[PDB]
Amino acid sequence: MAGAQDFVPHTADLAELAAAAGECRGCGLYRDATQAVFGAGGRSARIMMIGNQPGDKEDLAGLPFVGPAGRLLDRALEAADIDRDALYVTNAVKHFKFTRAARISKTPSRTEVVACRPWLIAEMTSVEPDVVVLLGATAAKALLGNDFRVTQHRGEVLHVDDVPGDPALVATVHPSSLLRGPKEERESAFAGLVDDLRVAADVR
Ligand code: SF4
Repeated sequence: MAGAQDFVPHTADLAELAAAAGECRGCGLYRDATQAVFGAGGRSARIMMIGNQPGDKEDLAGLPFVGPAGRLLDRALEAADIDRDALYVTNAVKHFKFTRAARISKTPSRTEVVACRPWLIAEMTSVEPDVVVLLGATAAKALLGNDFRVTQHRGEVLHVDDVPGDPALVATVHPSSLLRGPKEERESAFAGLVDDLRVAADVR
């Protein structure tokens, strides 16, 4: 009776989960958004990556990480030599939350994050990843609690006992943060993202 939970079907099939998410009304965000954006990859993936929400391009492409942030992330994954076939990539909330200016993303509230978390739990349960990479604060707090700071713990192998399957957890920055800033800072941050991805990839 809470959030998206009744919209989630009793199957681990990612195709069926994604179809069902197309119908979710688990919070208000389905109203203005074009469609739900489910994650992508297969259930044998070892590494799950969780961003914050679909962006402008993702909302219309119907897949996660197709915009500039995805291209930067792809460059980081390549530099970490993580095979893109080992990846299931998704977001903490599945409907683009936005405003327009004369589309701009707006932060999902904790309520929206918790409302949508059943989809994320269904994905984690379906994929059974060895490691979950949390890309930025919103994703991290979904799983690690609303007080958690990515800045104080990024690149640490974490395990919290209330997360299904007890996967290793590695929090890092969201790739969108590495698009706007000074070059030396963007280059320094890029190297830290590669580092955090390598930590996650070396689990097991
Ligand atoms: S953001 Fe998540 S909970 Fe809210 S309507 Fe979309 S799929 Fe359902």
